[PDB]
Amino acid sequence: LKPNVKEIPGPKARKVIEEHHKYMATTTNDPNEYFLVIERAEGVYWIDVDGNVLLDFSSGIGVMNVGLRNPKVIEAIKKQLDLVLHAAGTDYYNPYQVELAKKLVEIAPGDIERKVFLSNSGTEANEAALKIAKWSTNRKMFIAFIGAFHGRTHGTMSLTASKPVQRSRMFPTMPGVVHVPYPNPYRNPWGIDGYENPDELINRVIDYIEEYLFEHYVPAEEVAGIFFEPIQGEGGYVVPPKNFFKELKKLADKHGILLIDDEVQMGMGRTGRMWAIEHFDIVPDIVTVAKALGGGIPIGATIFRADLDFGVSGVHSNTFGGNTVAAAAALAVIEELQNGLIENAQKLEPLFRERLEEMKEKYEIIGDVRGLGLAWGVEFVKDRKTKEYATKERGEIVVEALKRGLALLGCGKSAIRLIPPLIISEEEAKMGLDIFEEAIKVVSERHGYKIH
Amino acid sequence: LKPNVKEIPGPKARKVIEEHHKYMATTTNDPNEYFLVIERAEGVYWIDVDGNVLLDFSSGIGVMNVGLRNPKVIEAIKKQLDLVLHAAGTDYYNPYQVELAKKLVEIAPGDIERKVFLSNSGTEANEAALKIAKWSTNRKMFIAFIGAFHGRTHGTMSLTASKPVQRSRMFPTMPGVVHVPYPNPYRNPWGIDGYENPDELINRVIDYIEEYLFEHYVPAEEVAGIFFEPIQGEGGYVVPPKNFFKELKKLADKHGILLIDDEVQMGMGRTGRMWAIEHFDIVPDIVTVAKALGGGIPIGATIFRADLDFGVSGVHSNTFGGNTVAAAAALAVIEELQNGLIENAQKLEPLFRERLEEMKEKYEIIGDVRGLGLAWGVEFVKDRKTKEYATKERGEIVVEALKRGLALLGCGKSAIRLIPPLIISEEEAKMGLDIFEEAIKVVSERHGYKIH
Amino acid sequence: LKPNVKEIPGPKARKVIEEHHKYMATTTNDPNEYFLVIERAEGVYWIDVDGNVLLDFSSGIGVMNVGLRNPKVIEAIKKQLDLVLHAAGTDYYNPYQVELAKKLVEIAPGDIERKVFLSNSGTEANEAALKIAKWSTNRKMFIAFIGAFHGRTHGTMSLTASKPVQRSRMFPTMPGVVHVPYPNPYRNPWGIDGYENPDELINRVIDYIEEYLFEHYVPAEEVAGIFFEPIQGEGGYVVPPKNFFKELKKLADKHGILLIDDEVQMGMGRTGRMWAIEHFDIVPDIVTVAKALGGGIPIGATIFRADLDFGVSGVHSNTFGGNTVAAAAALAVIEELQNGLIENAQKLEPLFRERLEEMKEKYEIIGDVRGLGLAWGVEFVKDRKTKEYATKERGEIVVEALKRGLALLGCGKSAIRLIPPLIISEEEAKMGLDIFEEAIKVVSERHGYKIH
Amino acid sequence: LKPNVKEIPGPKARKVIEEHHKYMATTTNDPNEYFLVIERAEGVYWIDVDGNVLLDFSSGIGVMNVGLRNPKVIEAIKKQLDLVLHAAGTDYYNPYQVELAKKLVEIAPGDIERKVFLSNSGTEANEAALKIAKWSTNRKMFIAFIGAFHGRTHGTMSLTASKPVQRSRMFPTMPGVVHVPYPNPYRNPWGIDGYENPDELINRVIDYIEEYLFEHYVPAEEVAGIFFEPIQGEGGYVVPPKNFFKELKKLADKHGILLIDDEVQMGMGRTGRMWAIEHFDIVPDIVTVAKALGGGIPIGATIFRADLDFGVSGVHSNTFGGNTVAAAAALAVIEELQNGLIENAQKLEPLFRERLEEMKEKYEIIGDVRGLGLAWGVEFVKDRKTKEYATKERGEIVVEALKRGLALLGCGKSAIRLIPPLIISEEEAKMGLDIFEEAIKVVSERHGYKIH
Repeated sequence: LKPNVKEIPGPKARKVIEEHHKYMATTTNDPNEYFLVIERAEGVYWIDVDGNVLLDFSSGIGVMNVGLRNPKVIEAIKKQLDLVLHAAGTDYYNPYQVELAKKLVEIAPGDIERKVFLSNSGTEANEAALKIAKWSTNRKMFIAFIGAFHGRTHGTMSLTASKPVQRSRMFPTMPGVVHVPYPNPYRNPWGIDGYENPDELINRVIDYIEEYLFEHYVPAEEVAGIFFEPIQGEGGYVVPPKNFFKELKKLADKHGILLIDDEVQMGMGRTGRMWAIEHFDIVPDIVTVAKALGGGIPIGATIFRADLDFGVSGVHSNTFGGNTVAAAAALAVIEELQNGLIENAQKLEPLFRERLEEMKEKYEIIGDVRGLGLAWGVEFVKDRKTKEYATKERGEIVVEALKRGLALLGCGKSAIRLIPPLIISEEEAKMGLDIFEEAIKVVSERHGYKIH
Repeated sequence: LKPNVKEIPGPKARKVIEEHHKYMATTTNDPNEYFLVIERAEGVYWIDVDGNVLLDFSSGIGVMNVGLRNPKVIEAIKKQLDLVLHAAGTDYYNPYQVELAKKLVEIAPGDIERKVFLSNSGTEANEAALKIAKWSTNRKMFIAFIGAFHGRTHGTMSLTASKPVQRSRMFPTMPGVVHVPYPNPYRNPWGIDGYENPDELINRVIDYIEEYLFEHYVPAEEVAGIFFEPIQGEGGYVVPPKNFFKELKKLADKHGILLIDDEVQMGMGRTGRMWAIEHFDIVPDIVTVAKALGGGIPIGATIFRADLDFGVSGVHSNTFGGNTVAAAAALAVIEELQNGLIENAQKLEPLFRERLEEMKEKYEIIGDVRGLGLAWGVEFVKDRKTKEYATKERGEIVVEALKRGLALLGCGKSAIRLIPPLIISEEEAKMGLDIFEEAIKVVSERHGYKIH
Repeated sequence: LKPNVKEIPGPKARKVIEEHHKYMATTTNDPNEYFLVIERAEGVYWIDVDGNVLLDFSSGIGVMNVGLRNPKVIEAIKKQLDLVLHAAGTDYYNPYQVELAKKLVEIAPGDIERKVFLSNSGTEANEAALKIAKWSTNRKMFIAFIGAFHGRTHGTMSLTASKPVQRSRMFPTMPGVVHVPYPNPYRNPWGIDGYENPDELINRVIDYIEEYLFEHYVPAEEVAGIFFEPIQGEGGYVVPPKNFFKELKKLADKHGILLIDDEVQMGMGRTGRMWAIEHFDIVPDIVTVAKALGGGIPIGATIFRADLDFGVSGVHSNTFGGNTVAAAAALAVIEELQNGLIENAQKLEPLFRERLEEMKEKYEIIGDVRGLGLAWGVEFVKDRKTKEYATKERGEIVVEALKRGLALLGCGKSAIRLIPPLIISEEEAKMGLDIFEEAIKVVSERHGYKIH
Repeated sequence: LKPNVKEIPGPKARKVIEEHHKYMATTTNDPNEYFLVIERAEGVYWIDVDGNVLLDFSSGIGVMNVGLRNPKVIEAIKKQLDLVLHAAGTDYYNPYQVELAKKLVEIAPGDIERKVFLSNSGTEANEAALKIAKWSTNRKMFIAFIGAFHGRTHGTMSLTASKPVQRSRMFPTMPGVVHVPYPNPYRNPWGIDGYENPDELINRVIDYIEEYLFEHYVPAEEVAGIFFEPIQGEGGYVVPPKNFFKELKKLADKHGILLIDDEVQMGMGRTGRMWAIEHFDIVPDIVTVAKALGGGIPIGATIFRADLDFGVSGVHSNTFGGNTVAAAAALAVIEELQNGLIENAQKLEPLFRERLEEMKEKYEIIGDVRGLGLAWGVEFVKDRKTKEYATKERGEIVVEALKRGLALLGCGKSAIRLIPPLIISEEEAKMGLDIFEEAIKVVSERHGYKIH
């Protein structure tokens, strides 16, 4: 298999797209930007319904970290299908969900005692985090960051702050969430270069919380938790300053506020550590994961300090949680991660950094490149001084990449994420970065952007 | 396989219960009443880790309608694993999710224009229903029923009204839900026998909404939707009067309010119709489904009147929704239902009615029996005039059933649900009803309850 | 002065109504039913701008309990104007507000430790009650009664449940209020005659809270307070069963819930006791008062169990609270009440009961009469079996009373309140009851209602 | 009369303070900082219960703009007491409330058609503004500013953002308020000198709303209104840049958002214009006033664009609104304001500016002086570079002033407000500024602050 695209979308793809629009809700599908109609997957390739072959740099939005169709994950699922599928893990018991809980407790950040709540999704894992934090603290308010994405349910919509259309006509959602700026080193209310001056940006965000919220309208003692992504995903793959979370933990500990680390997109080895927060040297009270954990089977998990447990039965539960097929898949994923795929993320990190910095020196349309392991963001701007979003150009680059056999996703208002499966070879990665660069070159030339 | 239980919980069972308590969150697991530790499943039998064989009357909380390990569902899953598992359903397209959407549109109650939103669970499907209703009506309030169960997320916790421990320290959840009594023919605020006098009970519930809420404190024009279960599940397998939903639809239509039918537990053929609402002769605006739809794989669906669609992209979505493994499982489940299992539930209905009415005549501890198809509730009371809940005895009946090779689940404060897989044979059904009867007889003898 | 009305509204009255519509907000003013345009007041008489003289049975919505222009109140005001008007009650100190606080502590129902918070209105006094209850219990939910009226601010609009137009487009107000039926002996969801069967109605209301709310969706331990009117005012002058509050206090005490008695309309001697709650033999934790307390000057008070006090400075306050003019007026009002006016309301009670029961025997249009002291409600129905509201006829009776020199106010959907100043003589009371009776007779004749 | 203080608090004052603490709620009284116990008032002097005579620079928190005991206001009240006090302005009509509404409409900012809602307080006037804005726009969200004070009721507590103790244990209040930084030229998150660089500060605040709220988590189309003080009162007498409100109005008009101008503290001539907003050249949709309007009698008013009126009766009302005694007082206040007191504010403005800038040059403890007309703020800091709040020193200066016969109030964390009655003479004003300067000198010398 190699990148190989003729007409896209081809005739079979256009039929599926039309039927999708007829039968399915209007969501985030884009027939104009994301006309990829997947029939099968093999290693790091999609094969579309018209037989187009595309190298994958999206991992299906950071889910297929272990490969699009990993054989160790498939064999574990098949073995589990021969035994049992659903055992009602929240009314009855089974050993499968317990084996996964023990492993998640073992791989959690830091050396503190943990327990686990299993669910079906990242939004469920984050709703469970809200409940655990309210029950255990008996406090009801939360702080979250502008640009954050935590899910689309009534509790998590209040945490989420990436695009206002996510909230359209939904007010009221769960009351009690206040938002402050993320320490985004490229874009922040202070105009601070957070790469050159990380401490000044860290200090402005901490001071915003302490001086602007705590000293005026948010009683610090009534805040149950601070929700954060360790790198903002949907908000643009924004990597905050290395010392930010240590300072945030000082502020949280002073007031008895929990730290809730959303790893739904950046966990399961994406950043060359099991948990992205491992790069920032703090131990969060709660960690949420989903997506990649199940290697293609829906699963969520909420990993928490053991003393935060619900003190009485019946406060929280679900039906499908501890699904035995998801559990089997997840144990296989974690084994693949610990035995080679995380090391692969570490090995390819310098290739991404080197190639994306080379691209930033050459192509004026690139405002910023940022990343860790195999999580990279490239943000496009109309002018490097104004940092005006190049939204149209960003969309055109995604389309020019797809026409050349590379599947990319947008993030934020004018960025692209590069998140190839962790099984990707050095050669496959170079092939993708080459296609990406050709897409940037074409859209630059079209619009008269400087090429140096 | 036949029912065959020695020591339960056995040594291997005791060790998994101990480990589950150590690593997992406190949810609804009961070491004293639900010590069933499942290792595998065959036909309608659970095989525990100690080799105990139990006839299943639980369907794993109404998920395993097509059987505990259905070969056609498993074949569809293994075939889909050879193609692709996750294809980012909401960013990219795939024909598997569209084929499920087309089938769900077709099988929806009534014959009106429908679209479908796919998710990962019942609570997600109900959260999607709230969002669709708010967006489409531009109204924010909802009416739900006392005794309701709709899920445990911030939106659905406001709808749910079954046990207050479900809400412990969770306030505030989503604002704008008002609750009114369900037309529970055995227990209601008017003391109406709603079996003998269904119309009186219907009129009291409708009059409570119209006179008590609309004429005083709930502006009818600001209500987006009335959420209901066509039979209350977690609240006790409570079957409302046949004409109730026709009267509720007349009220809703007068004020432009949506009817939202939660079929998460009672749908997918459980009542001898594809949808339980079919017994009530109305066409709901929104239908929510999960559990049995995925035949053991996590899936949810929200089927809605097509003109309610979200006008704009990005108001709702998810990562896992449209999961191709869950879509293949669901198409296989629906084919199994339509090719004999729904007819089997209709055929077995009169056996359940006859045997449970015989048990009510004989065992004074039985206050009420009720059901449709293969959904039955038996409620236990200390006295038939006071209807004081026999909660202790209810748990003992479940325990004795287990000791005799029958897996049962409690519902409400003192009821048991009988929900065997729809593939159960007449002989397997008679065997489980005989075991149920022995468990009632044993606990009646033990406590001095009359046996007539 | 005697009742003496020619053309009403006269020319000067019509011009003020026109100007009011031009410059003022649309509130509850009625040009067709309440065309009384007051220029001055003397004793128990209103003198309109056209020189029409009307006997007052309105007390200006229960504010003018001590008379429309009480000389002792006016002398206290003029004396205070020679000293100081406003002294910033909550930043600086002044002896006038403290002397009122000491008197309110003394006259509070029962003999427990009390403190007082002073404000400017009923709605402010009830908002203060919510804050005191939330702070002191650290609980956030409240129970209120259908038909309640507690004010029109964001906190009190959640408590109020009288007319839905009070809440039109206001959602969301303060979250956490749940409503249950009032023990209205004439109209309740059980169809109980609560005059003949008070205990049955009490038990249905208590059982609705305990079984329907506490056992299903309202955690009893999270409820700060139950708000009630001892007689519902705006909701129809509805007098509950004598033993109701004793039963409500037993329920509240079992769960550590505060009882909050709203005396804004029924206090300051209106029922022939200083507080209406005195007829029910309980001691509320919080009592709210306004209206008659200031004898025509804006004032509110929240009298509370002293250990509920705010622990820290700055949780609540206001600018105008403790206003020295309002404090002088209030001390004068209380002295007038204690020196004969409360005794006068007790003396006139049997005259009102006798004459209204005679009117009920004679005029079929009267569905119900009810009252205590000088607080009476008369509810008009189209038919005594259906109890359909006679809303049109109710308004016509008010209009005909006005044409004959009696000022009346509607309450609820089809009732009239009789609330004459407490200084009214037996002869003035007989005169107003005779006019009321003629207005009922005229509107009965006009519409063909039976007269027995 | 002249400043004349012996012992303060003296023996009569200490008795009142002790009784206040025994009988009254814990609010914002300070026996340590504000031991002023007022017995009477004469011109611009308080006379305390021990006969101490103090020049007033507090106007009783900006209420006594027309003098502590104005004879024209007292004569109008007395004349009204001879006619009627309360006429139930929201059920019946009277000419007195209508005369005040017409005048308020005439003196409103700009030349647009207005209507008026009368209430009893500033918090009531602002709750009415919330209701008018929700009803008329059918939108439910609001923006307010950090440092803002709009009142302590459930709706206005959500708008208020000055001290967190104001909200302690009150969550949830009315949902839907988001807060952004005020363009405070001395203290802001950007470190901008808003005196030297006003446009840069204006632009940061506008960009915070547009880029940080509108482009991320607040749908601009769902915002009913932006609440602002034209000068923040309780937050420190912060005067924003002259062009800020013009830019805010551009943003509001683009999105159909109302501008709500809270003049409760800065209106009724305080700033040398009837309305403080008149200095900033915009016409707000709604203006709220209270305090000073009634010259010592409780009153509130909400003045709004006439097309925002409630389209149906019964949405909003009160009992005491249109109180005839308050209305008489208010017309007298406005006549005094238009015929000499506003001109006096204009005449004394340069004296305050000159004396306070002289004090800032001499006393290093002064960080900032700011003001308009007879509204002045002086902020004290421990160091002019850190701007660390000198809270203790600020309290000591208030006490040293009181000991020398000047009544001052604190504002913000370390500021003092100078708000003498608008009748103050040039000589009286110089006497006050001299005492203030002596208090600053004493506290400077005590703590070793530089005197230049």
